[PDB]
Amino acid sequence: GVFNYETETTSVIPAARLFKAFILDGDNLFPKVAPQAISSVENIEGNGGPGTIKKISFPEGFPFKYVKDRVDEVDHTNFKYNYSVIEGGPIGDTLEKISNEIKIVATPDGGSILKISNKYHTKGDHEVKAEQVKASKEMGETLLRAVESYLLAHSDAYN
Ligand SMILES: O=C1C[C@@H](c2ccc(O)cc2)Oc2cc(O)cc(O)c21
Ligand code: NA
Repeated sequence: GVFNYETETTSVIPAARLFKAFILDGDNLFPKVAPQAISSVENIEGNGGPGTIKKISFPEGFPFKYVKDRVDEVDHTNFKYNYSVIEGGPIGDTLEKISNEIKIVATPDGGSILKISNKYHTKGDHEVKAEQVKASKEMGETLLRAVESYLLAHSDAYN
C-alpha cells in the first residue's frame, strides 16, 4: 500500500535559480556543498530525463550505504521534479519504492516555497515510522540549506 507524507519549506533563492541548481544540478552540487551528507552521485544510465538512474552514496557512519534513484518527470516550466528511490537503503522486502514529488513556487519577496510529497510503497503492510520520514526531511533540509548557502556566496552560478 501507500503512505503519503507532505511537507513544505521556504528558501531565500528565487524558484528558477533554485530549481536549476538544487534540482537539475544536484549530482554536481550535493557532494560539493554537503560532503558530510552525500559522498558521491553516480549516473548509472540515462541522460537526465525520465528513467535516468543515479546511485547516491552516503558517508561512512550513515544508516544506509546508498540508494539508487530514478528520475520520473522533470517539468522545467512549473519547476516540478518527480523521482523515486528504487534500490538500496530502506528498499527491500518491506518497502518497494519511495516516490517523491517536489514543486518549487516563486514568492513575491523573491524567495520560493518548496512543496514536497514522499509516497512510501510497501510490500504487504509494514508501517512506515515517523523516524524514517523525519530522516528524509532532515536530509532534504540539510541539502537545501547547503545549496542555498552556496548560491548566496556564488552570485554568478546558475545565473
Ligand atoms: O523529501 C525531500 C526531497 C529533497 C530533495 C529534493 C530534490 C532532490 O533532487 C533531492 C532531494 O528535498 C527536500 C527538502 C526538504 O526541506 C524536505 C524534504 O523532505 C525534501
Ligand atoms: Na522528505
